[PDB]
Amino acid sequence: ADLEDNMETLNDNLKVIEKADNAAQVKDALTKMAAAAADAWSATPPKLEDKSPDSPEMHDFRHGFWILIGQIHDALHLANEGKVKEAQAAAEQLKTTCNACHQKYR
Amino acid sequence: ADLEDNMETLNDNLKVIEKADNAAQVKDALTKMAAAAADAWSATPPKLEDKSPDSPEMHDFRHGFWILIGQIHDALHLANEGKVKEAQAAAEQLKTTCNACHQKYR
Ligand code: HEM
Ligand code: HEM
Repeated sequence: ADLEDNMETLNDNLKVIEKADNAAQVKDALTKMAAAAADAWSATPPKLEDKSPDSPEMHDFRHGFWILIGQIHDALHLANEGKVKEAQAAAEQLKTTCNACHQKYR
Repeated sequence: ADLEDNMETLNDNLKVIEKADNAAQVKDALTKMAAAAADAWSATPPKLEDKSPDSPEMHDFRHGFWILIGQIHDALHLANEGKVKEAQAAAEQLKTTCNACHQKYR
């Protein structure tokens, strides 16, 4: 999928997690988030189209997804273990990663 | 996929990395490893079929995959950044995670 589709998937599923009741709902949403972030990892955003794949900006951009995917994975681990509230807390904190990349590159 | 299929994917792609020449080869192999490890995360192995999903053994088993996925992810980052030799060194070291789980549960 393209960047915008992956980002909508990320956003929709974050909302699902916030209001989820059980571990199955949270696990599913984070699983979809992991796939969407992985798909987006390789993408070149509009604001960086004129930059080289090896530019400081693109290294920074890809590093943001590496951070995000690690956070999603750790949240998913908690969901796997039935730790609903704590996974929801992890999902809340990773918004900082969403925000930080948007700040620079959206 | 079942455990055996995911493990074959894990094994075959590790061999690919070992003898890879460029970053594209390593990135592709690690991407496939990530998917296979994620798919195997929820699996109940033959030796643990009589155990509860909340048993100490299944907690230990799932934790091994959490570790492996994080290691694959970190290697994949290196591969994405064109760091071939260093990604290959990362793939070498995670064999310890493969071996440790097999030691107990294979
Ligand atoms: C789970 C965390 C994140 C959420 C919930 C999120 C959400 C969104 C949303 C709702 C949009 C609006 C565009 C659309 O989807 O139609 C967007 C755009 C964008 N996001 Fe994210 N985002 C997240 C993380 C990230 C990260 C980590 C990066 C970079 C490493 C990133 C880079 C971008 C860029 C460059 C755009 C603008 C795309 C365009 O204008 O075509 N996002 N994001
Ligand atoms: C990159 C690391 C790994 C590699 C290369 C690897 C490789 C393999 C291979 C080749 C097999 C034999 C499959 C077959 O042909 O029947 C196997 C089996 C198995 N592995 Fe792994 N493995 C890895 C990681 C892990 C981890 C981390 C765990 C535990 C958390 C694990 C648990 C098992 C189990 C339970 C079996 C037996 C499956 C069955 O009998 O159905 N493996 N592995």
